[PDB]
Parts: sequence; structure tokens; C-alpha cells
Amino acid sequence: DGVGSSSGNWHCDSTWLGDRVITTSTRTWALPTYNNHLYKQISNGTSGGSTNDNTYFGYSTPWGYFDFNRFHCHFSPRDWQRLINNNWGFRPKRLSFKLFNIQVKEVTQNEGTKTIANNLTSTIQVFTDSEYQLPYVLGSAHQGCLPPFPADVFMIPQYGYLTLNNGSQAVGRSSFYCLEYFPSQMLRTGNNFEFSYTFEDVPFHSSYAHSQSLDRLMNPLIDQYLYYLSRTQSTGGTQGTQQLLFSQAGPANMSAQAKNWLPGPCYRQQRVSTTLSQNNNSNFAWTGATKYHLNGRDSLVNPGVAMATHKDDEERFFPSSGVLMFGKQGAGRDNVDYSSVMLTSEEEIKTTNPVATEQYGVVADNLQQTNTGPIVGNVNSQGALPGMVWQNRDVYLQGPIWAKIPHTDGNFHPSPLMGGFGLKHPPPQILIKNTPVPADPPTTFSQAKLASFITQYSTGQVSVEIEWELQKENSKRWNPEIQYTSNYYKSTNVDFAVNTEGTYSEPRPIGTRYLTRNL
Amino acid sequence: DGVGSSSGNWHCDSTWLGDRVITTSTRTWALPTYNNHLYKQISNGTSGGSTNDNTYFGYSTPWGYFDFNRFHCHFSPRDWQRLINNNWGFRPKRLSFKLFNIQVKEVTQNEGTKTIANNLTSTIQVFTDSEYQLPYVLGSAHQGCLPPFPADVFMIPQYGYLTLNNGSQAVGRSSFYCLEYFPSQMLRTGNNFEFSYTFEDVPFHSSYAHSQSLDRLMNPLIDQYLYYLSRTQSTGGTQGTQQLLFSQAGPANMSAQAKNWLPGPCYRQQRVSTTLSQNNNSNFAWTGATKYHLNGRDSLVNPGVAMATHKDDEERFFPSSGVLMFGKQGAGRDNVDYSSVMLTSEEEIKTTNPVATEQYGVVADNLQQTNTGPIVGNVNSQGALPGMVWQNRDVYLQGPIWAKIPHTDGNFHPSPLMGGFGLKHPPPQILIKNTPVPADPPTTFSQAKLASFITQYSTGQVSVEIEWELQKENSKRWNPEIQYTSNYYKSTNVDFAVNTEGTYSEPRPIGTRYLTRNL
Repeated sequence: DGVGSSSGNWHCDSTWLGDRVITTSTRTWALPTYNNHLYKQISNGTSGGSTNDNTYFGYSTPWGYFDFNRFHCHFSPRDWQRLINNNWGFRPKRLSFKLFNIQVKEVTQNEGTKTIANNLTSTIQVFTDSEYQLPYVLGSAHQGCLPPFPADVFMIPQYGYLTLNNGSQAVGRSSFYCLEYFPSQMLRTGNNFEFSYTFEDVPFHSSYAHSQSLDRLMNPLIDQYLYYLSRTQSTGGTQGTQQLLFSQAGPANMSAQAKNWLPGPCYRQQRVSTTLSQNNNSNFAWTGATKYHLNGRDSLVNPGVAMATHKDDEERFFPSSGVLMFGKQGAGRDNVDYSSVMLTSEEEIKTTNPVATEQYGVVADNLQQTNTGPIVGNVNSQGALPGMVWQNRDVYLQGPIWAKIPHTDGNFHPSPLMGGFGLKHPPPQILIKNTPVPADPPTTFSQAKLASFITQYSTGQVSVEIEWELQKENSKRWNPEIQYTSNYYKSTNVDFAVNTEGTYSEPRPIGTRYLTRNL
Repeated sequence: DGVGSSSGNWHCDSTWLGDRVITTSTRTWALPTYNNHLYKQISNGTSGGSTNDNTYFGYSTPWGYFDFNRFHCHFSPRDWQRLINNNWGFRPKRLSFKLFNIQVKEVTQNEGTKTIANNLTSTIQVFTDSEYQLPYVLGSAHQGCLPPFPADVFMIPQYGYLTLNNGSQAVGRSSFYCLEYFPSQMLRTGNNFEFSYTFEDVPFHSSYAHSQSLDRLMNPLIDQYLYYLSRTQSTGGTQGTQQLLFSQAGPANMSAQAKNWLPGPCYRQQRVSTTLSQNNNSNFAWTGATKYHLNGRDSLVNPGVAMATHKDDEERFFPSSGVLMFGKQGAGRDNVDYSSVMLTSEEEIKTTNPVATEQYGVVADNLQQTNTGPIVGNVNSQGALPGMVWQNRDVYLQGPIWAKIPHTDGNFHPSPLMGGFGLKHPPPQILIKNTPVPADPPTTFSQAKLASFITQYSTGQVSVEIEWELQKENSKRWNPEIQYTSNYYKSTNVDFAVNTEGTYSEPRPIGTRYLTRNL
């Protein structure tokens, strides 16, 4: 462990061993100094135009943290293709992390002349919340993950959290955390850091589509031995009389056959078309949105319960807030045009989950009588029922991977709504910070704390390795399958490559449900 | 492994052990930073004046690579003489490579004042494509090899490759490679790198000339017991009549004797003389050139199939594109005069291979009859025939060494047309790159990737060692032999030495076929 020797090699690879696949990636990071080594109370109440729905209260810390909760951080596009085109399901098993080749540099800004030199004696601090004692900030689709293209250098995000509030004020249950209160490890140039982690058991992800629909499971050649009320009036003429009349459903009345199962739950959203002329001429992006009310404040249901994006022949429609929406390369931050974002589509689950923009069904509304015609009413939101079967939301190459299940008393099907694996003990957070170095102190003692430090930052490499378990397909389907492939026609650039400027780009989102399977 | 200790010694030598000879050379290299650590799409279509024949599409990488595919990189001129004057053939056996004494320096450009300092903590990355997964760019006679004179310092070339295209656009089969996706090794000052390699079996190079011609293998004293049609008319007067007349060829008609073998294949090229007045007054360097048509675009046949440069007493002639052409020291790049280049000559293979500027022969053209005189026609291109025997193109002290055989289904005599050894698993490519070091990042998080780095470069030593196998001659020739020797008459400078300026120079090309041998 000397200054003149490296502390690790560049491991970036992926191997396939059958039911196993082991990904490995390495990147170069840079860590600035946040908040001038200060903790700061941050808050925003209903002051100004800030509505009650957007109030908060929390703290910003001088620490940074690593993030790789994104699939494209570990799979090349070719590897994603290899995976999704040949396997029915998969799940992670283990993980390894490593930091090495640390180098700290200080910057002297003198009369515009900016100079950078090495500071061989400075340190950084690193520790992992292996006991889940800090607010778990990962799993919220924040930026700052590892770049997709390994040749990119990225900046480490700053750590901050929120707690309970009342407007812009705190309450008696508000918590304050000081990260320095944790046992941490200090590294100089020549030290390295690493640790390992094991995933808890979790069901495989359903990387397939169903080749049958829920309402078409019967034999199309034979009838049932059951009966159903086929008619409640006399089949005669204009003098119809009350009668109770039954028949056996069969091939010509499959809509009436008795069934054993039932579609999954729903929470109706607002439908909107990509043909601007087909929409209402008014701004109802927030007014007509599907929200939920909690503690007096309202919140948008995004993306909400996994439901079918649209029924057949209606690809121009999509739920207002029921679809993951990625932005194209170099897209602006606020209020961009539709042409710069890429909409996903969960159409593949039409077989079991209801369409997100229609009612679950229709149910009896009153007690019919001789003088009262029967009335029926729409169901726009339906909780779980015994016999319901549904599918989860699909994952994507540039989507999240896992999320932490909130530690509460009860829950129901703890799969993350944004898609991925829900865990009780997710991979622990990894935090990092530059150790402060004070400038020259005064010559006489003073009680006041130091406030002048040397401006500096640091950089180094980081590597992650994940082992995945595979579930190979075992189909007996005769005809060929649908596979994700790239276009065969000539184009100016190559998909998933660099421009003439070296700017990486992803042309479209990529799901994982291509293979098929019976219900 | 400390900063204050060297990591290797200067090994530059050559030893002879009988059938073995072991060369060893060491040089000093310098590696800049290419493309500002960016991959860039490069292409050129039929736009502008660029003809369809010169379109391409590919990528330029921020990596450099080592090259020693040149004979003068391992043999001194004296050693080349020692080798070619005493052995019939040779071939390589093993190879060893080594990097050491690395030192990285960063340059600060401030107000014209350029300062250079050491950066003890920076690294470089090095790896070898030992599985031939990257486009093999070596074996194309590119510049950037090790300098001939060991006292020179050289610059490492930049790596780039090409793929399929349509004009200036890519197609569905175009491939894009990211070199960072390979497992690589990182070295600081004090680390070293090395590896070994073994050559596959390969026939010896024919370092000799034939003392007999193919058409003069018979005994000059005895006749044959065979016959040949000697005459088809009556030997009488002006009243010649049809007759079938035969005789035995012997010493006086060796051109008519029956033979067992046949000259090698040919592909006729255009002849041109060094006496400017003897050539046609028109520009036909491209129009009259020998080309070949592939995928709609035409390409020049250079240097083409190994054929004799010229027949006896015609040394002023040479094929337009059938001869390796080296440039003298300090020669310009584009459109220099003939007086500044050095033409080789494959005259030594006149015994078996056809002259490159004449027809292979002449063959029957129609069915002769009493009323139809026989017609015969030239053959200007001839494929392989059973019984053909030919020789390969000669190698040179400043020529290439090996080339990689393209991985296809079929081939035919896979010897590189430019001369040398054809291999299925050539020595692997060695790639190198400066690890990027970002400047001070901003104080608040930002999604955009880093784009400001510290300007730096690196340098060090490199050594190569190759073991060769020899094939000693076993002649019984009585009279003395032809040997390559230097001129005995006084001159201003010494061949293969430095000027008064220390500029090394090579006065002429040097083949390897001096000794003789029977057919």
C-alpha cells in the first residue's frame, strides 16, 4: 500500500454460465465539497405560491452517496437483448462493491489563475448504513446513477432527507441525524474499500407475455353442463310475459360461460390521445388527474397500479399518469414537447389486467321489481377480491431495479409500483465525504468554530459486480417467436452508439416481455 | 515497488545459438491524450468529390496501440546481413513483451507560460485482445511502428476502425465497440506490465533463389522416348499436302520437350519504364491500372499476386502497381518525384513465376478445319491449375512481418500478398490509454457528464523479445556465392548511420534471397 502503486484494476465485463450471469462495471467519479462542510435546515411552506400540497421540511448534508438502482448500469444493450430473448424470468443473488485509486486534489484560486495540485495527506470518509438506520433515499428514481456508457465520468449527488412537518415548521416527532455519529473508515491515497452483500429471496420477474386471455380459457368445441338465466321474458310477440328461462353456454356464447377466475384490481385514470385535435381544449393536466388524499394534502397517482395501457387498435391513447415516461437525450428539464420524450406501453398485460382508462365492470344498483326496471352502475375503482389474478408492471433497461419496502405492520403484494423487486433489506446505502481541512488558524485562541477551509475535491474509480439467477424457457410452441431485434435498414447513426461528438444516446425504451407462455 | 526505484533495465541485444537467434530491442515512447477521452463517429460518403470507391464509416477511439510489425524493429543491418548471407529459411517461435518505468506528467498552460510537473497518482490502462474480439487493425502497413534506430523517441498512434456502410450511412449490421468494456490493468508509477505469446506453426520463409529455371530441368545430352507433332504439312515444295508428322525432342528443341510442371498463376498488370520518354504521354495511373470490383466499388490491386518484376535486360521496366515502394528519408507524403522513393525488385523468381507485365501464354481459340485456319488467343489472367508451382513475394528489412488471416470458410494459399507470415492467431493487439482526470467539479449537483479534465500525458520504456528458428543451408555448389555486401569505395556518409544532424537513414531496400538452391 504505497503512493506509487495502483490499488485495483479495471473490471468491466459480463459472463454467462447457464442459469447464472455475472455483470461487472467500472466508472470514474468526482466528488466536490458540499455545503462547505455544513448541515443546513431546508424547508418550504405554503408561503408564496407554494400550495399546501408541496410543503416540506428537512436537512441537507455535506455528504455524497453512490447509486446504481438502474438496469443500464450493469447491462450493455447487447446483453439486455441476450437476456430478454432467451429467458422467462430472472432475479439478483449477490453483490460486491469496491473503491480504489483515490486521489485528492486541492485548487488554489488566485487572481483568476486557477491551479490544481495533489494533497497526498488528505483523506475521505466512507461507510455503509448496513443496519438501515438512516432515511433510505434510494428507490425514488433520482438522477445521479452510474452513466450507461462506461467511458463517461460522472458527479456524485448530494445527500439530503425530509421528516414530518406542519407547513414550514417541524413538530415534536421530527428527527435530526448527524452522519458523523457513525463509525466510518478513512482512506488516503493507497487505501481501498470494499464489501459484499447477499440478496434476500424474492420471486423471479415475469419476463414473458401470456398467449391466452383470461376470458378465453374454455374448450371451444364442447359445451358446459352448467346453466345460466338466458332470458326473463316470453319468446312470443308483443304480449311478452314473465318467465325464467335457462340454457347452456357453449362455443357461440363464450361471454356467458361460467368462469373460475377474475381480472385484477383497477384505479381508473384519465385517457388522453396523441392526436392533439382529439383532446378537450382546456388545461386539465392537474385538475382532471387521478390523485389521492393523505394528511390533508393531495398527491398525484404516478404511475399507479399496473393496468393495461390501451385496448386493441387504440395505440394513440394512454393514461394521463399511468405510464413511465423517459426523456430523449439532451431533453430539457421543464415543460418539453411530446416529441422529446419516450412513452412506454404495458399493452402486453391486456390478458389479465384491466385497461387503465375504462371501468372495471358494472354491478347491480337496486332491487328490480314488476314496477321498477333494474339499474346498473359503473365501477371505477375495485379493491382485491378472492379469485383475482393480475400481472406486475414491466421493467426496462433504463428503469429502476429495486425499492425498499416500508417497515410497517401491514401491506399487500409489496411489489414496487414503479416496477422492480421489493426488499425488506435492500443493498445498504453507501455514503462518502471529503474530510475537511482548515486553513491556517489565528495566532491567539478563539472559541468560535473554524470557518475557513482549503478548497479541494477528490476522484477515483468504483466497481460493482452482481450475480443473477436465470429461469430458462421450456416452451413447446411450434411457430416462431417474437424477438427484439434492431432495424435492418440504413440510417445516419447507429442505435446505442456515439455521435460525431461522442455523445451516447438511447433511441427508445426496451421492456422485457417478448417470449410467450400459457396462462 | 516504490516511486524511488526503477522497474526494469535496458535490454537491447541479439544472440546466436546455432539454429536459434534471439532479438531484443527497447525504445522510449510518449502517449498523448486523444479525442479528449471521447469516442467519435467518423465517416465520409460520396459527398464532395469523394468518389464512391473511397467512402467509409467508422469510429475513432481515445486509445493508443503498440506496433512492431516491421523487420527493422528487431534486426540491426549487420544482423540482417548475418542472417540473409548464411541461412536458407527462418520463422518466428516465441515472443515476450514488457512495459516499465511509467511516468505521468501534467501540463499547465497559463498565459503562455507552459509548465510541466509530475502527477504521481495518475494511472494508465493496458490490456491485450488475447481473444481477437476487436477489429484487427495491424497488418496494413501503417506508420507508427518502433523506430529503427534505438536512440529515437516515438509517438504512439491512435486506434480507430471501420465497419460496413452504405455511402456515408451505417446499416443494421454495423457494429460499435467500447474498449472500456474489457477487463484492463491499471498502473501507477512503480508498476510494470508484461506477457508472453507463442507462435503457431508456419512454414519457413524461402530465403533463397533457384539456380535452375522451370523449363530447363531436362538432361541436355539425351533425348526423350516420347514424340510430338512436329509438322502438319508435306516437306516437299509449293505443293504441300496434309500429313501427320512426329519426332523426338532433344537438346536442340528443349522448348518442345514434354514437361511435368507448370508456371504459377498470374494477373497481368500494366508495364511502365523509368525512361520518361519511353512512356505514353497521358495520365493513366488510375485509368489503366489493374483493379478489382467488389460490392459496386473498385479497388486497386496493390501489390497483387507475386510475379516477376521484369525479364532479362529490362531492368528499366516495372509493373504499375506490382512492386513494394519505399520512400527515402525525409520524403514528402503526397506526389513526390521518383528520385525520392526506392523500388524493390522480385526479379529473382523469374524461374517459376510469370513476368507481371506479359501474358501467361496462349491457347486454342476455335476448331481448325481444311477451310478454317487455327486461331490462338492470349491469356492475361490464369487461376490455379493442377501442377502449377510458384514462389511467394520476398520480405525486406523495412517491410511487414506477419498478417492475420481473415476468419472465413475458404481461402487459397493464405500467404499475405504484401509478404510475410499468415497467421490465424497473430500476436494480440496491445492497447493503452491515459486514465482521465477531471478538473474541479461544480459545487452543486448536475446531471451532465464531466467535460473539463486536466491536460496530461505519459511516457516510458517498452521492450520486445522474439526467438527465431533457422534453417541452415547445405549446398554442394563449387563456385563462390553471391552475398550482400556494402560498397568498398569512399563516400561522404556511411550507409545506415547518422548524418551530421543525427538523422538516421536507410539508403536502399534489402531483400533476403541471395543464396541459391536447385529446384
